Amino acid sequence: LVAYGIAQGTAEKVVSLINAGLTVGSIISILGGVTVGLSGVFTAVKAAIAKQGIKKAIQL
Repeated sequence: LVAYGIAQGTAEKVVSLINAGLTVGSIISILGGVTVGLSGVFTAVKAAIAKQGIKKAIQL
């Protein structure tokens, strides 16, 4: 997220929502804006967690 472009502060917060298992659709819903774009990388990040750990997702 951070390395991609997503703010570091908001990243940690967003990651918490990912643990819910909800789809990217639920993510943008909370953003409340034209955030349509990161969804292309958010999907890949999900697998990253199980591949390593939520912590790693942050740097992403």
